[PDB]
Amino acid sequence: MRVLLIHSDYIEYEVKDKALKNPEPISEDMKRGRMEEVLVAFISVEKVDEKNPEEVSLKAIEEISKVAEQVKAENVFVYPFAHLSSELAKPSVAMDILNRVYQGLKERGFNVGKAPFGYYKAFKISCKGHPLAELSRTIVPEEARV
Amino acid sequence: MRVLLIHSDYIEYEVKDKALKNPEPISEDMKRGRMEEVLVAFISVEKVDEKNPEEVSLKAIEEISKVAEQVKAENVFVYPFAHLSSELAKPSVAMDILNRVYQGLKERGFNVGKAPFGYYKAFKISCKGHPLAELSRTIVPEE
Ligand SMILES: NCC(=O)N[C@H]1[C@@H](O)[C@H](n2cnc3c(N)ncnc32)O[C@@H]1CO
Ligand SMILES: NCC(=O)N[C@H]1[C@@H](O)[C@H](n2cnc3c(N)ncnc32)O[C@@H]1CO
Repeated sequence: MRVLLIHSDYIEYEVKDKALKNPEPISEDMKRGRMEEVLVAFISVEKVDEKNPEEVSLKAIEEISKVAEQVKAENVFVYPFAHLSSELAKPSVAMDILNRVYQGLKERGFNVGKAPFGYYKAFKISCKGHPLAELSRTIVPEEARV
Repeated sequence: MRVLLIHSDYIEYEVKDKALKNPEPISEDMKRGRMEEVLVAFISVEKVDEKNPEEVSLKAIEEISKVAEQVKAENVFVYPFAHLSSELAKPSVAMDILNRVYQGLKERGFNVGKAPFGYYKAFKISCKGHPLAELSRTIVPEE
């Protein structure tokens, strides 16, 4: 898994075309979204991750929760972004993992938004440009699931 | 070299704190920028790249031009972004490659802009949400 964390003034998106044969079904309310004061997590689920979806999910939750706490962000936004890596996991695995991360972060008490998986989106972001405003992590499973 | 290409309505930046001991010397004018209708090229120069700075520059220039032509962008903005990779080049090498990338795209007739190197920067970008508007590439020498 590759994660790119952008501490932002806002994040907005507009659902445009479908980018997969199997996109996440979406409601009308999900076509557009916007969130202010927000740790935006751009995430590519990698092929390596398919080995243990739960381990990398847990690890992504912990890691992102920590950057949010040291930048004082109460809002986090999970943003599917296949473009952060070259050895990409299969959509279905990626969709699963992005949800566990998302739900994982909600369970921690944060205010979490998400953009729909499987679509091209217009997006706006405004990076704060602090030392801690731009961070990346590579998170891989250390051992296969049971 | 990792390259992330974002066809945007605009790109806008503001230099904040220095992120290296020796950041690229810049003018006051260079402290803020903006460019519109722009292919934005976020680039991380990687350690592997040090083996052939000219070869990697060349295929980066060619690759970025190709997308710029597909996307119909006349404006290209070169945006140094270390966080596209964890396996980075040394700053001196990173700047050499970025300079070549800049001048190579300037050579070809694009309206080319850059952000200052060695700094933390606040930035704004609006991605057009088109199929071709987000593209990434790994570009690595083969001596
Ligand atoms: N809006 C820019 C975009 O990235 N669109 C992506 C993601 O929404 C999603 N996607 C597919 N595979 C993956 C993956 N392995 N990891 C993360 N997302 C994925 O499917 C789209 C087409 O690849
Ligand atoms: N956006 C904010 C930022 O990334 N700031 C980075 C880059 O401008 C630059 N930098 C250093 N090394 C590299 C490299 N190998 N490739 C690209 N840029 C580099 O130095 C800053 C601190 O690492």
